[PDB]
Amino acid sequence: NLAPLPPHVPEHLVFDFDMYNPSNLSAGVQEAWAVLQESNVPDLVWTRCNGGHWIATRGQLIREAYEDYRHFSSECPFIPREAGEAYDFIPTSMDPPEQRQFRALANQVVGMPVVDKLENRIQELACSLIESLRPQGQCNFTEDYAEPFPIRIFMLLAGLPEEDIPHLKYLTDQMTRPDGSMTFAEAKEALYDYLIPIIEQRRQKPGTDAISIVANGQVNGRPITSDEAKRMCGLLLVGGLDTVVNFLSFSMEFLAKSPEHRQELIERPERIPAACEELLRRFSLVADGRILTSDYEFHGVQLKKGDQILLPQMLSGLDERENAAPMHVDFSRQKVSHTTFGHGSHLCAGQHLARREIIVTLKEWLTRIPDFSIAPGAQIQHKSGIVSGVQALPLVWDPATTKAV
Ligand code: HEM
Ligand SMILES: CC1(C)[C@@H]2CC[C@@]1(C)C(=O)C2
Ligand SMILES: [K+]
Repeated sequence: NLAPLPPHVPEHLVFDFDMYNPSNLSAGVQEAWAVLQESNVPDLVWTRCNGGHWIATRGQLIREAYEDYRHFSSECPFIPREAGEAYDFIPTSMDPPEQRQFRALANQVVGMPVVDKLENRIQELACSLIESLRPQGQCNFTEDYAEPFPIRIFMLLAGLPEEDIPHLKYLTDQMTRPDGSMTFAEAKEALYDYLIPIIEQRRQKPGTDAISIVANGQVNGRPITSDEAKRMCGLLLVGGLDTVVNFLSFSMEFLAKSPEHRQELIERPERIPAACEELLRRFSLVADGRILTSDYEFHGVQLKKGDQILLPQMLSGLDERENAAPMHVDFSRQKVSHTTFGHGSHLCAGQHLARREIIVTLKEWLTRIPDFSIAPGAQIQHKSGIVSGVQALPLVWDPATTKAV
């Protein structure tokens, strides 16, 4: 379904990419998005899919647009417009200077100091999960580890009951990769309906959990409001439930298929943090955007006030102008350039948590299950959206070749 071309959009800039179902998805979702970087596609294009919006395809343009909040506002950051309009999460729906007091609170709850405190718990949950799985010689990685590991950590941090995960996880996914069963707004309001009473409970009798801390936070010489607390906690949930979860699967699918890269990390565990960064570049997975606050000419293209522009975080590290042989995974890549965690004032507040979760997974998995592969003949299917994902990841291994810790 192609929305008719706006008058200011030249025909030669039309490239009808569908971010929710790209044509070459079978090849892998990063491969599919990478068609935007083939020689036939201009650096900045208009797609008529999903209501009609711009797409920047190059690292340099993506970075520039993310720095320039004056022209490119976060107020409406999702495609389609209906989602972007309904999107009211804090701090990401705000531009500076208003954004700044809230970002600092968010940093306080999921930032590095909190990760440092959680190190042992992170280690423990990973080891316990992996030790439980090891004697099986098989798992569906997405549901047996990729989901429970970072989600149980977040749920613990947020002080929310684990029994609520299936319901909460379902709703989160409707905001990033919708079933078609709910609109973005329904899912958001459902999440909000869950949060509202808890936030009230924790303003009256605060705890030490992340939600108590947000709800009782100080921003700008005043306490956060109940509704502001609600909008920040909703975003923290989504970050906790639908980011690392998907990334781990892209990484493990790759490792399962490439024993040499596994052996590299097994024999040289000191290369794991470097590997994690390269994996973050190659299997980048997030794409949101901004909305034009005024008419603006950007790299020779006129944008009209109210135009939406998708600025795919995924695309920067896959840009050959940024990394030679971008689809090639090289753990000793001299300069790993990417914007997987974003760019400008909205750069991911949870990046340290993500990195810790990844590096711990890489270390403890390869230690206990050094040798594994994708199940015989099984076809790996990726899913595309605001955050991309892996639908299923069946793995098999000989437990004899596995090592108990
Ligand atoms: C590999 C994992 C992750 C990736 C790739 C990722 C990606 C991103 C990106 C691209 C942005 C900026 C979006 C924009 O500019 O519109 C962002 C922001 C944010 N992320 Fe992450 N994220 C990850 C993990 C997490 C985790 C685990 C949390 C923990 C709750 C989290 C919490 C947040 C928050 C609160 C923001 C908003 C910061 C602001 O608006 O100032 N993220 N993330
Ligand atoms: C784009 C994101 C990855 C970032 C954290 C969750 C997410 C979906 C957002 O709405 C902000
Ligand atoms: K909005």
